[PDB]
Amino acid sequence: PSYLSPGVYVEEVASGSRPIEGVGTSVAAFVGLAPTGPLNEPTLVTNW
Amino acid sequence: PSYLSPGVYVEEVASGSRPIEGVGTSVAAFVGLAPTGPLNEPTLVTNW
Repeated sequence: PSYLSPGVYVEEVASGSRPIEGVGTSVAAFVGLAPTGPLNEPTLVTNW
Repeated sequence: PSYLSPGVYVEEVASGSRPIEGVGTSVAAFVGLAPTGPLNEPTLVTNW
């Protein structure tokens, strides 16, 4: 950092812990034909 | 030094420490056109 004037400076050192988390692997995409509904749009469903 | 008369002489030896300090590198100069104000003068601004 740059110090040019008297005073009190508070800085945070980046040294620490940065945990890495997993990802969800339970999503599937089905392509098919249906009688009625949105066309060419990847709709999201979570219950019948 | 020159010693010619009796007495007490106090001298300082230059041997010591002479620290070197840094410089501030957070100054920018903008050249442009403005509606009104001083003309051809490098004004100093530090707040809107």
